[PDB]
Amino acid sequence: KGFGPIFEEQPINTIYPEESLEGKVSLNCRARASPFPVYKWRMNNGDVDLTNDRYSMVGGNLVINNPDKQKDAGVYYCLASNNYGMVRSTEATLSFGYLDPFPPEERPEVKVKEGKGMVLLCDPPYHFPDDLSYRWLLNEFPVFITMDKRRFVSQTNGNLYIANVESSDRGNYSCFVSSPSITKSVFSKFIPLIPIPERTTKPYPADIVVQFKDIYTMMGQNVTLECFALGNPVPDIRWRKVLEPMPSTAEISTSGAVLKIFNIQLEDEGLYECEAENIRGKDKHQARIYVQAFPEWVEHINDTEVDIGSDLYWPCIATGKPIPTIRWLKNGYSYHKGELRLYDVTFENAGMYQCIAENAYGSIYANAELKILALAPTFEMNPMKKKILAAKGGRVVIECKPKAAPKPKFSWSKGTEWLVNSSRILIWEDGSLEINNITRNDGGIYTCFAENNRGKANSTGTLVITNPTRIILAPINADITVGENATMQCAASFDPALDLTFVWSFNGYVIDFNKEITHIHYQRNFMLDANGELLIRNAQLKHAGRYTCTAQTIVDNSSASADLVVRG
Amino acid sequence: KGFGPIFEEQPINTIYPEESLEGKVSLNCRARASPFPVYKWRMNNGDVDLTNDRYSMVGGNLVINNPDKQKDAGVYYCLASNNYGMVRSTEATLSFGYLDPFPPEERPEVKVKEGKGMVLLCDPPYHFPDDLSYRWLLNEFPVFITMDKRRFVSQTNGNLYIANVESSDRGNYSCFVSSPSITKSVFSKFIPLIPIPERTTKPYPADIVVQFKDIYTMMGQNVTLECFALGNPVPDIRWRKVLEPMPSTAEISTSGAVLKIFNIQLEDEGLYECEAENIRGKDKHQARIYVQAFPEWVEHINDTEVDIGSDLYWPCIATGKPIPTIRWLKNGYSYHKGELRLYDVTFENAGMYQCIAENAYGSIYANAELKILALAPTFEMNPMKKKILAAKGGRVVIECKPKAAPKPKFSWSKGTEWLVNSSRILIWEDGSLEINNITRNDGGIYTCFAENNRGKANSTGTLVITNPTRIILAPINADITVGENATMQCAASFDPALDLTFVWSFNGYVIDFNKEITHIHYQRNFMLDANGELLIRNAQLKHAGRYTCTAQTIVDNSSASADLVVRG
Ligand SMILES: *[C@@H]1O[C@H](CO)[C@@H](O[C@@H]2O[C@H](CO)[C@@H](O[C@@H]3O[C@H](CO[C@H]4O[C@H](CO)[C@@H](O)[C@H](O)[C@@H]4O)[C@@H](O)[C@H](O[C@H]4O[C@H](CO)[C@@H](O)[C@H](O)[C@@H]4O)[C@@H]3O)[C@H](O)[C@H]2NC(C)=O)[C@H](O)[C@H]1NC(C)=O
Ligand SMILES: *[C@@H]1O[C@H](CO)[C@@H](O[C@@H]2O[C@H](CO)[C@@H](O[C@@H]3O[C@H](CO[C@H]4O[C@H](CO)[C@@H](O)[C@H](O)[C@@H]4O)[C@@H](O)[C@H](O[C@H]4O[C@H](CO)[C@@H](O)[C@H](O)[C@@H]4O)[C@@H]3O)[C@H](O)[C@H]2NC(C)=O)[C@H](O)[C@H]1NC(C)=O
Ligand SMILES: *[C@@H]1O[C@H](CO)[C@@H](O[C@@H]2O[C@H](CO)[C@@H](O[C@@H]3O[C@H](CO)[C@@H](O)[C@H](O[C@H]4O[C@H](CO)[C@@H](O)[C@H](O)[C@@H]4O)[C@@H]3O)[C@H](O)[C@H]2NC(C)=O)[C@H](O)[C@H]1NC(C)=O
Ligand SMILES: *[C@@H]1O[C@H](CO)[C@@H](O[C@@H]2O[C@H](CO)[C@@H](O[C@@H]3O[C@H](CO)[C@@H](O)[C@H](O[C@H]4O[C@H](CO)[C@@H](O)[C@H](O)[C@@H]4O)[C@@H]3O)[C@H](O)[C@H]2NC(C)=O)[C@H](O)[C@H]1NC(C)=O
Ligand SMILES: *[C@@H]1O[C@H](CO)[C@@H](O[C@@H]2O[C@H](CO)[C@@H](O)[C@H](O)[C@H]2NC(C)=O)[C@H](O)[C@H]1NC(C)=O
Ligand SMILES: *[C@@H]1O[C@H](CO)[C@@H](O[C@@H]2O[C@H](CO)[C@@H](O)[C@H](O)[C@H]2NC(C)=O)[C@H](O)[C@H]1NC(C)=O
Ligand SMILES: *[C@@H]1O[C@H](CO)[C@@H](O[C@@H]2O[C@H](CO)[C@@H](O)[C@H](O)[C@H]2NC(C)=O)[C@H](O)[C@H]1NC(C)=O
Ligand SMILES: *[C@@H]1O[C@H](CO)[C@@H](O)[C@H](O)[C@H]1NC(C)=O
Ligand SMILES: *[C@@H]1O[C@H](CO)[C@@H](O)[C@H](O)[C@H]1NC(C)=O
Ligand SMILES: *[C@@H]1O[C@H](CO)[C@@H](O)[C@H](O)[C@H]1NC(C)=O
Ligand SMILES: *[C@@H]1O[C@H](CO)[C@@H](O)[C@H](O)[C@H]1NC(C)=O
Ligand SMILES: *[C@@H]1O[C@H](CO)[C@@H](O)[C@H](O)[C@H]1NC(C)=O
Repeated sequence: KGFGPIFEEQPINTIYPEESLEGKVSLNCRARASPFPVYKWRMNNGDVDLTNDRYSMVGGNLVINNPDKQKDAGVYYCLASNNYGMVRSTEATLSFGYLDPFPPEERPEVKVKEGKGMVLLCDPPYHFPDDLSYRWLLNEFPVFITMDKRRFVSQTNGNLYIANVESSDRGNYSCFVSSPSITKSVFSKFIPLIPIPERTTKPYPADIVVQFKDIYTMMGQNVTLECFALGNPVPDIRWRKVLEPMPSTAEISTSGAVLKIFNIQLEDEGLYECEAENIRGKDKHQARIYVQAFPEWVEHINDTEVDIGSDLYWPCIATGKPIPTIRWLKNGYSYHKGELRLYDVTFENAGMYQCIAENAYGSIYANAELKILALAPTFEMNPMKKKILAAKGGRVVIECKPKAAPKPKFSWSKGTEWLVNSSRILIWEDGSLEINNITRNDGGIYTCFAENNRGKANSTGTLVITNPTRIILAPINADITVGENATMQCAASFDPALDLTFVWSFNGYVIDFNKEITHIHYQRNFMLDANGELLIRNAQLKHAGRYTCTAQTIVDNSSASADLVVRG
Repeated sequence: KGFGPIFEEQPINTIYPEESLEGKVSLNCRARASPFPVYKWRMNNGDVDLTNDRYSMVGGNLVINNPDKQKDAGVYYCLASNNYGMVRSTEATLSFGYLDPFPPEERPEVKVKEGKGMVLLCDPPYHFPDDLSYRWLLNEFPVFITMDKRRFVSQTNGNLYIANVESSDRGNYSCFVSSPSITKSVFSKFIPLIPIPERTTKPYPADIVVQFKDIYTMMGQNVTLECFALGNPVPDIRWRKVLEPMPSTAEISTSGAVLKIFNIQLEDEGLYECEAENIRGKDKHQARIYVQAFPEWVEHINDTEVDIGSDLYWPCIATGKPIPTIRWLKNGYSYHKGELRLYDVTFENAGMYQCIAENAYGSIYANAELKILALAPTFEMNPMKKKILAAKGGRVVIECKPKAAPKPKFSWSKGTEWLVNSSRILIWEDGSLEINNITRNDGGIYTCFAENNRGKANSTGTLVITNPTRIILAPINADITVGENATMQCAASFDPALDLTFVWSFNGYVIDFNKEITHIHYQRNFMLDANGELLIRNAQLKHAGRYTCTAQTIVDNSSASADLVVRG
């Protein structure tokens, strides 16, 4: 009677700000067990030395003081152990956020002809996390650039694209890069932009300068595609899917340069086309969108308890767009490559088992405990039935299923005589006893013996035999016209000790007699101790058919059928 | 805009205690209507005078002062009238509870031989409500007789039956009758009972003296059956069904002399047998239990509004164990004999209609209002579609459904020319227009005119015709082995204004492309403006079959199929 280690908290991927006020980085790991568990940690698939005046432990959590990329960056995972086995936590990656300021060198001036679009390169500084948000400031820091059809800011390159340049756009433009992971924002030095005036602005055809390449995205994620063009007449951008309908969860946005898809499905895979139009010309661009899916469990493993010597199959099934591979760990070490199947299970197999399902994109863990039971045969839970009722000429099966672990051997003895396999007497291996073509000499006391490696068990039962239930008078077929009265006769013989009932069925279907419609034309008039007749009034065409009377008792049932024809 | 009278509160059967403290009896009747209703009352199928001083009116409720059996007891019902018709309330019976005290005459003494059962007659006084409860007192009023297997108290006759008489039974016995309806209790004069002692008492066989006759009871009601026998050895009573199982909601009780059935079903109909046993002999008694069911609505009528000249069918359906008869009243007077059906409805038919469903046991009312509408044809709610899309050689139907009462006449005009019934052009009577084998000359502006007895209406619409979508290159049948790559080709021609899609189906079922299983072997590949091919990888036996490519657009769809054979 114990409790294996179960993971409550597992470490997650973490990024530590380089300039954080706190000098400590903590990874969380916590587990439950009946004997208090022991926690261990591993770094880059290698053991981590304890003490050293750097690492510290806080109830299973690993704390590092003044971490340096040259020392701590990498993969950590946690191990929870006890007297019943070990369990491994999900691998967690620890990295450090990096973001330097822009170079303080002055930016050169840029002159642009009015009516000609231009591109401004942000050239962001060095950074470790690539989840950067880009904006642009005008003249002063508090000022920001509004998103229009002429002005576009790429979220990948970080550049600023102006389709049409006018005198109103003149001024100093600076880039602004923010990282939310490290919460650090920096702006570049301002670039003066001067538009040379023109009296006869020249039109330019639409040219797509911001394109979106082939993108692999996961199911359920939010995906954004960018497409932008330049030209003297403000170009219009339209999105469409190739010979297919656009996904329902699609937002073109007001600007028309960004396409957002929420909770992408497997159907959305294919080509997407962005078309830019103006008065002078037009352009088209096609891109590939591939859809993938993280591994998701179908039948995850649960704490299981099995008997000794019994073959065991654990169903571990996961589904993903790329067929995921299945792995099996035992106490934190590789054990199986998929479809774990055990034979002649013993105490050695018991422990903690972990099924991993991993594709090329993600991996999911499932933890469980396998316990082994060793028990002597006992009939306390499912004892033998005191009285069993049987009839002559009918096969009878007596169940003797005890609670035993190693699947013990079964024997049957008729009180003072031992039974063996015979023609009409059969002992199948599940423990029950079969008797065919029964006679009154068969009734008596039967004892079921179960012999096991650990102990033996004996159970007693009594079987009594009664006369079979048969039908003396069967119903006679009849033919009548519409609107006449019909009578169906049924009389049965049974054992007085047993209770007999009569059930009428029409064309293979039992009549319920609980609906008002059936009572109109059908009535049951059971009389005497064995007479069970049926009356039909105001017969109709649909009433004609097969009527079967069944005498039913607790041991067997006997049926006799007849036909009723209705003419007009 | 009017509103007919609708009943909120209806009078119920009432019993008034003869010696009540309050001297007024009130019957409640309430209805709502847009013109405030007028209330009338009827007594014993006859009008009741409003000015009698005894009677008074309180907001539609009828109050009676100092009611007397000879004058006021009987059947009352309420009538709610207005400018739109009359409605009748459910008939309510008003009766007066009656219970006089016992006669003060002394009761003679009764001597009984020990070992012989006896019967004590209550002789209850006159009473109007028959829901009497019987008990018995010994010597003093607070003392009561407990019900045992020897002592039984009938709830119908009210007598006390003693199966075995002993010396302890001597004493004075008085009957006690209570009525819950009037909450009145009275006890009779005491009867002295003296048992003559006997030595070596001889046993007597069991004789059933309390029997239960054939009983008709309604579905869902509570049924009680009484059976009791007498004899020197205290007899045991058992209840059973002849050739069927006893109802689940059956309680035999501790005494064994009363059988209780709760929420009786239609199945409980049949014979019930009571068996009394002792040492000397036994006895059996059979009785018939018949089950009935009150009328219950299936599709009761509701306030309905219909147009003029339209045939009307009123569905009024009720179900009961005895087939209920259906009657139709109009404004409180007989109108129809069942299944009311009206043709060429006019203003005269509008009013208040009452469907009654009554069997031999109960009756159910259903009140409703039938309104008739006369309206000029209008296209405000369902105007003509501004733009209609069609294809060459394809049949097209243009819907012109106005809101008009007498089903007006319809005409169609191509702007300046009137259309008539033709070979390819047919104008059916519902108002829509059908065109077959359409050509480019057919496209244009069509006007639907609706001429009615009351006014006319004109609606305008524009129908544009486009080229049909067909398949230039059809898929080619292919035969391959398992594990091979197959390509199915499909190319279509369509009108550039319309948007075209491609749908692939396998063996008459469209492929969803939303399940991970389909993506394993199927890859849909679309290119250009008309190329839509499909790729099958790692073919299996189950993949072989019929593949159909369907080019689908807003106007029509064109399909082409092919076959794929798999070997190996
Ligand atoms: C034939 O006999 C049966 C059985 O006696 C009657 O049916 C019972 O009627 C009583 C009331 O007359 C019901 O009791 C009520 O139960 C309500 C809750 O119903 C649920 O819970 C009960 C008990 O577990 C279930 O049986 C039932 O199916 C439901 O699941 C309570 O809310 C009621 O309380 C209110 O009314 C009582 C009335 O005395 C007040 O005292 C309370 O203060 C409160 O206002 C009430 O207790 C009972 O549930 C019904 N069924 C059964 C099986 O007992 C038939 O009415 C009766 N028919 C005829 C024609 O005689
Ligand atoms: C221009 O051309 C159009 C198209 O042919 C005509 O529209 C037809 O109008 C006639 C009436 O003049 C319609 O005939 C009637 O149709 C009724 C509805 O039929 C449907 O429902 C029945 C129900 O059983 C179906 O069996 C049937 O297949 C339909 O689905 C019928 O109920 C009518 O039956 C009888 O009614 C009277 C009653 O006395 C008899 O006198 C009749 O002779 C008839 O036996 C009747 O058949 C016809 O249905 C309309 N066409 C279509 C396609 O529905 C226009 O009338 C014609 N002229 C003008 C000016 O528009
Ligand atoms: C956008 O970038 C442009 C870059 O060209 C920038 O233009 C410069 O602005 C400064 C600030 O106004 C200018 O410097 C001034 O020039 C005027 C005209 O010559 C002088 O009168 C000013 O003198 C005052 O300030 C001096 C500061 O030392 C004092 O010493 C003096 O006593 C006066 O108080 C001042 O020198 C500069 O000429 C322009 N142009 C260039 C090429 O630098 C612009 O300001 C930026 N911001 C915008 C446009 O919002
Ligand atoms: C007395 O008679 C009974 C009644 O037959 C007998 O019980 C039988 O035992 C045999 C031996 O195991 C059972 O046969 C097996 O049953 C299991 C469960 O269904 C099957 O999985 C087995 O299939 C394998 O074995 C076959 C060869 O037996 C192979 O050909 C097959 O390809 C499989 O590899 C096998 O069929 C049999 O089912 C029972 N009978 C039952 C359950 O009704 C008993 O052994 C006899 N002797 C005694 C009691 O001393
Ligand atoms: C993708 O965006 C949707 C936006 O709806 C996210 O769904 C939730 O939307 C509600 C809107 O009120 C937000 O309050 C929630 O915070 C959103 N998230 C969740 C988990 O509920 C969705 O989560 C986004 N998915 C990703 C992967 O970013
Ligand atoms: C078929 O039997 C039924 C049931 O008896 C007959 O219906 C009624 O039966 C009662 C029996 O007491 C008679 O009093 C009625 O006169 C019978 N008729 C009706 C209409 O209720 C039924 O009549 C019998 N069949 C025929 C063809 O008469
Ligand atoms: C059928 O075509 C598919 C698609 O071209 C082939 O898939 C290849 O799969 C392997 C393993 O994932 C990739 O490395 C290859 O790149 C895929 N092919 C191409 C062209 O990229 C598949 O092998 C083909 N099978 C047969 C029997 O021809
Ligand atoms: C394990 O328990 C979960 C609890 O919801 C259940 O969904 C799952 O089916 C169980 N495992 C198996 C193999 O049934
Ligand atoms: C059956 O087992 C019980 C133990 O529970 C034992 O007392 C009894 O003697 C056994 N019967 C035999 C061996 O016949
Ligand atoms: C019954 O009444 C009689 C008549 O007065 C009396 O003699 C006798 O004692 C009474 N019995 C009991 C038990 O009080
Ligand atoms: C009639 O109205 C009642 C409610 O008043 C509703 O329960 C019933 O379903 C309605 N039946 C029809 C046919 O509209
Ligand atoms: C349609 O009817 C309206 C009034 O009902 C009228 O003003 C209009 O001129 C009519 N149009 C045609 C085309 O008859």
